[PDB]
Amino acid sequence: KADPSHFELLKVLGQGSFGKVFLVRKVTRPDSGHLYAMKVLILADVNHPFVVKLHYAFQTEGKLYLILDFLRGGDLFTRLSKEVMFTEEDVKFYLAELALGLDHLHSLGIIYRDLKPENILLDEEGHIKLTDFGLSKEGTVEYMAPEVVNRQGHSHSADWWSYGVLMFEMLTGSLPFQGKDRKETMTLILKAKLGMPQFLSTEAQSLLRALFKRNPANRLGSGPDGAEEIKRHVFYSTIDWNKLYRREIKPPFKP
Ligand SMILES: Nc1ncnc2c1ncn2[C@@H]1O[C@H](COP(=O)(O)OP(=O)(O)CP(=O)(O)O)[C@@H](O)[C@H]1O
Ligand SMILES: [Mg+2]
Repeated sequence: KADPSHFELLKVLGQGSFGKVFLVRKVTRPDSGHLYAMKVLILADVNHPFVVKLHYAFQTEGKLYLILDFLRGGDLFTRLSKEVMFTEEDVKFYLAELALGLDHLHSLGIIYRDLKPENILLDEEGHIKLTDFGLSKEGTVEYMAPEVVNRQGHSHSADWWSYGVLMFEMLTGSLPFQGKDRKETMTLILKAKLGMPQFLSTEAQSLLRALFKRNPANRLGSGPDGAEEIKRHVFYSTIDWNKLYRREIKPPFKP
């Protein structure tokens, strides 16, 4: 049965505001030799095509180990940093898959508080995998929804706002609301004052305005059909969700 000695450390992939992550290799059968991402430290075991998979979970005194998929494709922030902005084609694909994974987490009563390009990883194929979720009861200020800035609540709706921020950042290379310091940024989010860059298609602009509604109740995704509201938006017209789910759609970018 399970034990940290069953995994040899290869490299310290990194560390966040909630632990450290290592690239490990299991030395015990039946998956001996297999590479995994080990995190050392709230529902953590989710099964979905676009949500990172938890393979093992054990507690070594003082800390809890989490063995997850090792995603080789890096993160969206890193790729954004290099490309400075994605084409709408690429954005539509990444956001479509994120929509499915996000809606699924929601069904499980999970709020994706830390939604941002940094937490969206790509596998060797190019399909995304959401990571660092699991919070049911609760960061990067630029991605905070207005009801969250004003501590007026934090529901599934807040995730759709953040989803809109991610779309804007991937399409323009810039954040929609940002000031000189955290305080100015929070104040800018509250006004929900937004200039639409002119190179954005009318479909993209429409989806963005629907997502950036100050009131969580009028924001796209706030029922009745919930997530279906967004999946049925004209921006995703050319998207076949069935095949997307089956990872049938060929990703724009490959690593
Ligand atoms: N399953 C996985 N496969 C490959 N890399 C992973 C991974 N889980 C995390 N990482 C990577 O590990 C390093 C740090 O992850 P980490 O979760 O601590 O911070 P982050 O950059 O993702 C900020 P945050 O703390 O907000 O999540 C990052 O380079 C991240 O891309
Ligand atoms: Mg992460």
